[PDB]
Amino acid sequence: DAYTWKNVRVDGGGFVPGIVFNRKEKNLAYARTDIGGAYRWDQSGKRWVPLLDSLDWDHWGWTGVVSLASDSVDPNKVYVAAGTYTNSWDPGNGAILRSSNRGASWQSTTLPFKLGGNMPGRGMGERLAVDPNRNSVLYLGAPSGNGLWRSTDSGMTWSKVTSFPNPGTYVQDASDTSGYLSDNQGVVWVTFDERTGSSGSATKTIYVGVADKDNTVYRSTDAGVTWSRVAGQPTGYLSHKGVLDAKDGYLYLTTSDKGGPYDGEKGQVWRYTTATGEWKNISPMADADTYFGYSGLTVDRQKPGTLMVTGYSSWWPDTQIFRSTDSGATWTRAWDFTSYPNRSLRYTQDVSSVPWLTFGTNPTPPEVTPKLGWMTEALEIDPFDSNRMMYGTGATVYGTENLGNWDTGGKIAITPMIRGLEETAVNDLASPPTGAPLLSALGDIGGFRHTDLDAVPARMYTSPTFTTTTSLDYAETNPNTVVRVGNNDSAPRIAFSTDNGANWFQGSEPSGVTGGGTVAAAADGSGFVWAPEGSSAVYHTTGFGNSWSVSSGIPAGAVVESDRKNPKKFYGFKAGTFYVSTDGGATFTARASSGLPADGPARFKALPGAEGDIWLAGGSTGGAYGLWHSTDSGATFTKLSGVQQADTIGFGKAAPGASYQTLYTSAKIGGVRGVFRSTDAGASWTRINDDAHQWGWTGASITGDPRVYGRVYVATNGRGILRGDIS
Ligand SMILES: OC[C@H]1O[C@@H](O[C@H]2[C@@H](OC[C@H]3O[C@@H](O[C@H]4[C@H](O)[C@@H](O)[C@H](O[C@H]5[C@H](O)[C@@H](O)[C@H](O)O[C@@H]5CO)O[C@@H]4CO[C@H]4OC[C@@H](O)[C@H](O)[C@H]4O[C@@H]4O[C@H](CO)[C@H](O)[C@H](O)[C@H]4O)[C@H](O)[C@@H](O)[C@@H]3O[C@@H]3O[C@H](CO[C@H]4OC[C@@H](O)[C@H](O)[C@H]4O)[C@@H](O)[C@H](O)[C@H]3O)OC[C@@H](O)[C@@H]2O)[C@H](O)[C@@H](O)[C@H]1O
Ligand SMILES: OC[C@H]1O[C@@H](O)[C@H](O)[C@@H](O)[C@@H]1O[C@@H]1O[C@H](CO[C@H]2OC[C@@H](O)[C@H](O)[C@H]2O)[C@@H](O[C@@H]2O[C@H](CO[C@H]3OC[C@@H](O)[C@H](O)[C@H]3O)[C@@H](O[C@@H]3O[C@H](CO[C@H]4OC[C@@H](O)[C@H](O)[C@H]4O)[C@@H](O)[C@H](O)[C@H]3O)[C@H](O)[C@H]2O)[C@H](O)[C@H]1O
Ligand SMILES: [Cl-]
Ligand SMILES: [Cl-]
Ligand SMILES: [Cl-]
Repeated sequence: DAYTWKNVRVDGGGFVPGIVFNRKEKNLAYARTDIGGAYRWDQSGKRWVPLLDSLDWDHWGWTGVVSLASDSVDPNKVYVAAGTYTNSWDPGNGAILRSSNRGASWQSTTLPFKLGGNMPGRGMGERLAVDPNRNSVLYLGAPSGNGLWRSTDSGMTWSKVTSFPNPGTYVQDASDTSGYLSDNQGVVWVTFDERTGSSGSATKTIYVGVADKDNTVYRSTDAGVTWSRVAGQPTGYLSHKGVLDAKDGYLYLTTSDKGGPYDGEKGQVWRYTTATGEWKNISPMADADTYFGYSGLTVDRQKPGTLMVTGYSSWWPDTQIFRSTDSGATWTRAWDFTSYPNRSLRYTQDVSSVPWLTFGTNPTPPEVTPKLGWMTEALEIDPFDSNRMMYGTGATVYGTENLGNWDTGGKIAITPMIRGLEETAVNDLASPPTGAPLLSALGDIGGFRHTDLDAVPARMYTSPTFTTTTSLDYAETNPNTVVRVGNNDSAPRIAFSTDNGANWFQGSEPSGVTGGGTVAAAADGSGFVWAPEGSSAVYHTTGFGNSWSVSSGIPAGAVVESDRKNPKKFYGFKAGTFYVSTDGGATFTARASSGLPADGPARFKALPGAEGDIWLAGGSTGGAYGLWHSTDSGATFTKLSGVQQADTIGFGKAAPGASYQTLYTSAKIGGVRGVFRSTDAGASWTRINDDAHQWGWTGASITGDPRVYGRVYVATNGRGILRGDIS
């Protein structure tokens, strides 16, 4: 069987830090994400096309894209700087990935240091740049003290620019012992002045942005041999972007007192006249009235004099977008306070195509839902259409096709431009045997009852809303009964449904909960077992969580699951020990542990229709790793000898003429990392994905479909919910 892969339709759901239009070819554009690769625009379908799905389990870190560059001399060429963390969370050095067919296939060169696609500062840029006159020359701004790097053979080999004098100084929080907030944000954008080269000869003037409040912009005038700070530059702020209007000879800088993308409490906008050296402060608001940093910097290539910026970190009442048609001499805004706190709008916004973007809230005026945006580091005017612009938020990409209405005193029309760009971190998936085909547990946007896998759901889970759902379950014998738990600053962190997840209601909470953990539903829907994060025990309830008691004999934070057939049977796993209860979760006892994985994560599930039939996947290179099977309710497990490592396990409808339900697993088998299917209860396996469809780390969740043979739902970490079917 050949397989066809598509997303379950959600559209967006995470941060898009950068958008890039090609300057040579109309309608050529890309987007970069921090954990989910990169995308090419499809103008015909008004949708985004993922380009980095080939990156495998062992190269998951390359799915973080800190910068992207699209060659103006040869628009077939595109380059990405790949790598996710510079601390111990990402074991792999970063890389430059190069393609000569607009992202259809890639080659890599590994750098001798790590890159920061999901680090602080990731909305500054673009820090990877191609010479617009001799396009075999590239530059890369590097983090952590590594400075400025260069290639002169179209990105195949890289070496340090030793003559660059300042590797950056800025650190968000030096005290963070995890290394996440404590890295030097380094060299953050690179911009050529294309007027200073000619075809085949290196561009002589190069501007470089540095995360150093005392020296945020450097220049070379001799094609990168020597460097100097730009004289008279403003100090006290970090330049998130540097953009050059070459027709008028203006270099623009949007600066902030923080690195972003979340923080930023002051900032400025400056204009540097390249011919004379003059600096002008063109900030849209007075400093006393500024409570955010600036970024979102873009010039209209077809109408020099026109530019826009954002107050990227304005959290209330909304983000702010600013526009000038006179090179920063005067500005107008997407909205204005009239009689404080009431507001005037210069735009309308229609999210009927992605209805869940209201987040189910009812905010107090002057706030509205959906918001104009937030975290708007990326804002771009189409170089070939003055009436189109796109910008990124923490949840979506918004755009307009009548931007000129702004200049004639009308209102611009904003809509999501996000279809195909699937960014969610998926924690858990369920495909019950009746009702909707899928229920999702997602970071940041909660999750959905998917009534139609090919349509965006109307609304995330509400009443209560969860920031993130960590685990969900349903009653095997009545899938109208559903439970979920998740993360929230305050109670409630558990919710139930009696109508298959269409409408919810909260429960009460046991002691000390700080987050979702895992949850399990009795097979008949009569009660539940909750292993929350933070709390000092596991708890069980009869009915909908009105009264909780401690589950004795199982440790806090175990993974909990329910038997599918015996309502009184529940299971737990933690740290190499399997736990069983036969009284609804009131008491557990330690059963098997012999040979079960003691180190690393695990996933396990009981089989629909079979009491005591349990499959468990997990472990790590620190100890045992693989797939185990018990048919005696966890008294003994057998390790499957031909599965070298495994991380997830799930089930779907039996094959025609098969004794047993079909198994699906994210695993390593016969030396190959991939997604595998068995129709003979794990005696043999067939790989059902392929080297173009890998999606990095898929260790969170997998399930088949009880009603559709062959179908598999694969959780990803930043590419949404992937759906495979037999072709
Ligand atoms: O994915 C979580 C999952 O990871 C499992 O490990 C996998 C995995 O690990 C990589 C790394 O992931 C971190 O979490 C990421 C998350 O994966 C992303 O989805 C998420 O993205 C955002 C994105 O940033 C937004 O821009 C976008 O809009 O939405 C998405 C989705 O929300 O980011 C988080 C990290 O968040 C921080 O960075 C991004 C910032 O935006 C964000 O503000 C910031 O959050 C702060 O986070 C810190 C975190 O400590 C804190 O909560 C602050 O309060 C908060 O504000 C994990 O954080 C990180 O640990 C993962 O690294 C690996 O950790 C493994 C386990 O380590 C522990 O156990 C072993 C022990 O030795 C260690 O000491 C101990 O820490 C470790 O084994 C592994 O080696 C590390 O790589 O992907 C690769 C795979 O190999 C890993 O197995 C993990 O097992 C599981 O439990 C779960 O956490
Ligand atoms: O009503 C209060 C309101 O007015 C003023 O009083 C106050 O000054 C304002 O701050 C406040 O606005 C609210 O501000 C907070 C930000 O808060 C702090 O930063 C500024 C400081 O002055 C202040 O002291 C701090 O407390 C916003 O919270 C953030 O919310 C967004 C998501 O909310 C948005 O999405 C839902 C929609 O309904 C909202 O309209 C919209 O604003 C979060 O963004 C998401 O974050 C995750 C990653 O998160 C994790 O990492 C960051 C960490 O802060 C967080 O705790 C972790 O969970 C990304 O994956 C998503 O891509 C991204 O969308 C911010 O994390 C969160 O800080 C309030 O939204 C705002 O109302
Ligand atoms: Cl269509
Ligand atoms: Cl119109
Ligand atoms: Cl985990």
